[PDB]
Amino acid sequence: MKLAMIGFGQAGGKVVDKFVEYDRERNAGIVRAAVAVNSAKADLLGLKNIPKDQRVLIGQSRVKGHGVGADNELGAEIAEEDIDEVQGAIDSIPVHEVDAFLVVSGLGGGTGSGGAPVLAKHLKRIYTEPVYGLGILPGSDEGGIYTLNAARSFQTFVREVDNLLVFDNDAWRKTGESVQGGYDEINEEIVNRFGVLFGSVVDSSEIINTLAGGGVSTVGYASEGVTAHTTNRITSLVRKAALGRLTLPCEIEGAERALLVLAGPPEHLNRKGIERGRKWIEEQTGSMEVRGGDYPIPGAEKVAGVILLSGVTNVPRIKELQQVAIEAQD
Ligand SMILES: Nc1nc2c(ncn2[C@@H]2O[C@H](COP(=O)(O)OP(=O)(O)O)[C@@H](O)[C@H]2O)c(=O)[nH]1
Repeated sequence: MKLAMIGFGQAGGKVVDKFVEYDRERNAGIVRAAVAVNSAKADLLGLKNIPKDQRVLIGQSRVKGHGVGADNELGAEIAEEDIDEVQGAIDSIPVHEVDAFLVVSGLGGGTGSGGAPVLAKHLKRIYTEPVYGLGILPGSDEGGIYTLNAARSFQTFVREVDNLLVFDNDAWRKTGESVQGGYDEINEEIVNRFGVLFGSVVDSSEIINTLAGGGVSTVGYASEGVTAHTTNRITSLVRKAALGRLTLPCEIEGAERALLVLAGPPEHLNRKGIERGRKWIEEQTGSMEVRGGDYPIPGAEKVAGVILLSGVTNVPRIKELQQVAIEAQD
């Protein structure tokens, strides 16, 4: 699937940057365009893979290149005031050549938290391709203000995209490590999962149709190196992905639609594993629709299974954020 990726804020920027590197290393053809938007000048300079002409500094009149800290209200205001700066950069993207936009951002801060939903709304207003969000939730160790920002940002972001894919840092914390060291490993985990998803063969239509019901999505993932053997290995990965740690933890029962993706060398893929996998996923989810296919990749030394679950509900983490936002209103 061909994406226009826009990273918003420091986290969104680093994730999109890594996505570009991943896509390039594997010749995956995923990141057709990459743009980074920030109010902190130093953050944009630190990027490695996003073209300098696609790094947009906004809010100069308000924060003079110094960021908005964790003031997401100000983040939303600068995104609204300076949306034409962002559009300036987007105008260089060959939009006719993309299947969808993806707006990537941490929700706990200020620039991305406030600006990502503003951008998503702007994009849906002028383009007709789907606009998805990838929202990254904060660690519970960061502090109450970051949780509150995320709660408020989530409420708005989910309403402005066609679907909000979620990755929760709190479920993926790396304990013994430095903050930045933790983010480097987390960003690898993020890109390996969504990179496999966006990479009979699964086409973009199947992804778009899986996401079309809107709301929140979560991704399961398992991988391993290296006819019954093939089938059983596949069904095992499917189980490991469904029961393993999700990008956003939740009960998978009640998901609206599911998509199974198997990626690997053709000789270690077959139809039977995928068909059994789809039935098993339906048993575990009760999903309305369960699609499944593969990404044949010659020369690959790993097989990876990804399950995309769209329209998940009764998610404790989401119910927490809603409660957090509601209390702060009152
Ligand atoms: N996965 C990931 N999350 C990050 C990273 N950096 C920051 N975060 C998370 O993103 C939130 C916003 O931080 P940041 O993007 O720097 O703030 P912003 O630039 O004001 O939007 C933080 O509260 C963290 O939860 C990163 O490199 N990777």
